[PDB]
Amino acid sequence: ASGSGQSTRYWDCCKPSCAWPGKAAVSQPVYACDANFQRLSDFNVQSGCNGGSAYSCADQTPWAVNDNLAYGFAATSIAGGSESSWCCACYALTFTSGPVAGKTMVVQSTSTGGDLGSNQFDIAMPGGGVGIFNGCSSQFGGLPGAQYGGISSRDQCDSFPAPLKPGCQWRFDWFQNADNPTFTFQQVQCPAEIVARSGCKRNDDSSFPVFTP
Ligand SMILES: OC[C@H]1O[C@@H](O[C@H]2[C@H](O)[C@@H](O)[C@H](O[C@H]3[C@H](O)[C@@H](O)[C@H](O[C@H]4[C@H](O)[C@@H](O)[C@H](O)O[C@@H]4CO)O[C@@H]3CO)O[C@@H]2CO)[C@H](O)[C@@H](O)[C@@H]1O
Ligand SMILES: OC[C@H]1O[C@@H](O[C@H]2[C@H](O)[C@@H](O)[C@H](O[C@H]3[C@H](O)[C@@H](O)[C@@H](O)O[C@@H]3CO)O[C@@H]2CO)[C@H](O)[C@@H](O)[C@@H]1O
Repeated sequence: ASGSGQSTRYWDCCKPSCAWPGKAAVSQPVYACDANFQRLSDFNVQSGCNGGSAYSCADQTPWAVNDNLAYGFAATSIAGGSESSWCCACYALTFTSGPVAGKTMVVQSTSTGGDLGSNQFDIAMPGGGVGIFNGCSSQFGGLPGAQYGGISSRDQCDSFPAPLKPGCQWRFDWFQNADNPTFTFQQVQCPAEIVARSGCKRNDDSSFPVFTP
């Protein structure tokens, strides 16, 4: 996959869609975590957004590799695609608007929910906004922020559970509080560091270009 896309920001604490078995041909699904941010060994645990006990892991958060490059995670709806084709795939995003224009972020798709056909990437960052499901309410009694768009200032990250705080701060620290920047994207082999966090590598990962910074 490649093309143009539209971004948003989110963190709903839910079990990500690609954390289920059978969604794609992968080494293993994305890890889910308990409410205390500990990895679950069972990949079939019901989502904490659906009455269950499996939540998004805190290490599936974005970080700066250097001033021009970040790694992270996204929910994706890729035109022409399906969970079979995107789950656990990585994409090099080159931002084309906002304060981050010209910077690169490599994201692994771990979930979905955007409009079909849209090439929408919902970029994961704690404090980006819980949206329609506040799973964060059931996990730990909720995060600060507007339901959509989340927190407004970096000092609000001081209220976050510790494992989520670095990813909260990244939004203000590398991402320059960019508001829904546009991008172009290219599907790439996943950086080892990203697979280390999610646990999930596609069987077809090597068929894509190596990412070059
Ligand atoms: O089939 C296995 C199992 O499935 C259970 O249902 C799952 C779905 O399989 C799964 O796709 C769904 O995933 C959610 C995810 O948890 C949410 O975080 C995500 O939310 C997205 C939102 O859609 C978008 O606006 C943006 O994309 O990011 C956000 C956060 O605001 O949406 C996806 C897709 O809906 O979760 C379900 C569980 O709740 C069944 O319940 C189970 O019986 C089956 O065995
Ligand atoms: O559904 C995807 C995602 O949405 C996230 O919220 C979005 C809102 O949908 C979006 O309307 C808002 O955009 C506003 C922008 O931030 C403002 O600055 C203003 O100028 O215009 C826009 C009004 O349309 O952006 C937010 C953040 O990306 C949720 O946070 C998330 O949970 C959900 O998954």
